[PDB]
Amino acid sequence: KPRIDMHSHFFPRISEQEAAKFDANHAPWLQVSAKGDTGSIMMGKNNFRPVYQALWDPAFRIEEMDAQGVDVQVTCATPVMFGYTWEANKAAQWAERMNDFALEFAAHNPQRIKVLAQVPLQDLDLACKEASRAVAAGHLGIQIGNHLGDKDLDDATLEAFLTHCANEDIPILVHPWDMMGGQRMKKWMLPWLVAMPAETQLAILSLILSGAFERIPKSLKICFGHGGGSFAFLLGRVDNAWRHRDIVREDCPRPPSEYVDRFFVDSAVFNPGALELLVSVMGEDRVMLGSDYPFPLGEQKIGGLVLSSNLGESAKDKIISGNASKFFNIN
Amino acid sequence: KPRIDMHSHFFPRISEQEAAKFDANHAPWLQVSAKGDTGSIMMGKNNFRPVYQALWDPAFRIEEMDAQGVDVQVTCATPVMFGYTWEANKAAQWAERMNDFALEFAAHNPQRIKVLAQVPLQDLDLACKEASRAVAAGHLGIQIGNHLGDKDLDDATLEAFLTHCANEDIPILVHPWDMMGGQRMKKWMLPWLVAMPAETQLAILSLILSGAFERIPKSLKICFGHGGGSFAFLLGRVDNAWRHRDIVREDCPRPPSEYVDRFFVDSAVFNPGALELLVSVMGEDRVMLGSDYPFPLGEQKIGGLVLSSNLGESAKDKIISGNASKFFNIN
Ligand SMILES: O=C(O)c1cc(-c2ccc(F)cc2F)ccc1O
Ligand SMILES: [Zn+2]
Repeated sequence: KPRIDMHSHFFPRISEQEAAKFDANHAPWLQVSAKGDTGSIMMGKNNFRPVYQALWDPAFRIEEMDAQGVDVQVTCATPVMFGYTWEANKAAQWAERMNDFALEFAAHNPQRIKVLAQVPLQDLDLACKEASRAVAAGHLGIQIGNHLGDKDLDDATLEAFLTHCANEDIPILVHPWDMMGGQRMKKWMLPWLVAMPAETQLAILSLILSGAFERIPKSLKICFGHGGGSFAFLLGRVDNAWRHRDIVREDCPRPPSEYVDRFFVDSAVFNPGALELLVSVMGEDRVMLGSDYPFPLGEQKIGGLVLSSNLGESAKDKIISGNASKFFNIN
Repeated sequence: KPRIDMHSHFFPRISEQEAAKFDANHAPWLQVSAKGDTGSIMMGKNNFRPVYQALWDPAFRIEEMDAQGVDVQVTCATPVMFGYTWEANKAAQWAERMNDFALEFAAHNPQRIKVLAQVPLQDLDLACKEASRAVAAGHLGIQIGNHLGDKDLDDATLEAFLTHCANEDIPILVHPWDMMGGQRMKKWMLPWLVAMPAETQLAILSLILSGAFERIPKSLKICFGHGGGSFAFLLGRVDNAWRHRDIVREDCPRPPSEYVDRFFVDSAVFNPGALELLVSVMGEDRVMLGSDYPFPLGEQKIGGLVLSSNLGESAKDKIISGNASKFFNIN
């Protein structure tokens, strides 16, 4: 019974240039002190997010994992690195460099630090090419943002990407990014509190109600972050609309709630009643412990909510380790 | 045990000429078909939306209330009537006209049909004086939309309006409308399944995280539709951000979940487990039966989810009737 944290992020140790050989204004880089504990992600010479040392330092992170009791942590790019709005070839070179950084990071201890890759998702060919390349090099899967502008997961290019990954047994973690709401949610981190769970819910519903799950091979292993946003709580309203409105059944021939056997979520819902509902909707085999480490909006005592819950011990063990080791092929 | 449905809408018998008194191009009017069972909302000469008889005909609505077992229904404007983007004086005159149409609609059976008023929310002084005028004239409260373009409920103008209504014991219903993310949600009722719960959550959180609930007198009676949207499920994630980031705390001087004593929600969450969670979060005193009627009835039952639940019979009575009688002052 290891403990696997399958939701965490890292940021590479990349110079101001290097980073400017791709873009001054938009390719991010890492500015670090001599004090060492402190650093910032820089865009050009702007700032952006001060960052904790465990975001970039694998040795420092291993100490934190020991204190938290985490045996293995899956980690992957922070969304600022995605580069989805870039010229496709530049973005594919970026992705390759980023995925090499990730393996370098995990090389500090590959038995305990696993990595997921990013892909140049705005170009299907380059995206599939990089997915297979990165997995052949030791990534256990791919992490993508959930949409490309107005194209959600039901978009043909995105469905085709999931189908490539399914056909090569490449697991997918879907992360919300580029949040809806435009000019509205500008204070108190409302984007993270409102738009992000809606982004994830939209991604799941897009796959379900478009019939995408009818087209995508059952072999796809896909997991959505942050418990799947509000998906589980709003499922009853979805199922009701499907039963009583033929326009909700136009492309989806089964009740939406039956498609929970096609994806996974992590457990980061931050509430005991929420977790129980979530497990009740997804089943104990489809929730995996994830923490959003090392970000402040993550779970501070990793696995605290699952271990202190009232679920059976078989359930707890699946969530903290059994499911993710099967999902990602970890021993 | 008067079964009360406190969440429903209507649209009046507005002729083209009546609407041309305000805006020949943008004031909506109702073109009832010659057969009388369907109609169109119109703007000028253009067809805007097809509508069903129950929307405009109070006598037919009584028929459906009887079939459904609803003894009293609270109704108020459908959002196309709001007029928030209009010049302020025109919008105030329109609001008074609409609020008169509502009283005329309720006059068909005022024991069983109660109404709430609309206000020209784009002008503080005009909005509060119409609020007082309409409540004196017989309205039991106000229904506002949840946002005015990019201005959410934390906007000073809107906070001030709620304070006015708190101070005069004018209850308030918040109806989500003009949904975010529209260019992405054009099939399968996604605006109502995804954007609408988010809109409601955003409205609750904008009052909390801005500290508006701290400055708004506790006398305010305010209710959010559709169970509060995803608010109750995502509250843990909100608390775990308030704990851990200063900027989530800058204007909210207590943990967000402590404000669940400051508002109400209707019971529309379409799922027993989701309802239990909702009552667990809000308490049996702050959930009110509300259906968003008119909708095609079919096999569905207003209040069926609540009555068939496992809550205390005492709790059901509060949800079915007790809470709305106290909230709106009905006997
Ligand atoms: O505490 C914060 O400010 C915070 C920040 C992030 C975050 C940081 C950097 C980045 F490129 C993207 C992010 F979502 C993610 C979560 C979070 O809580
Ligand atoms: Zn994350």
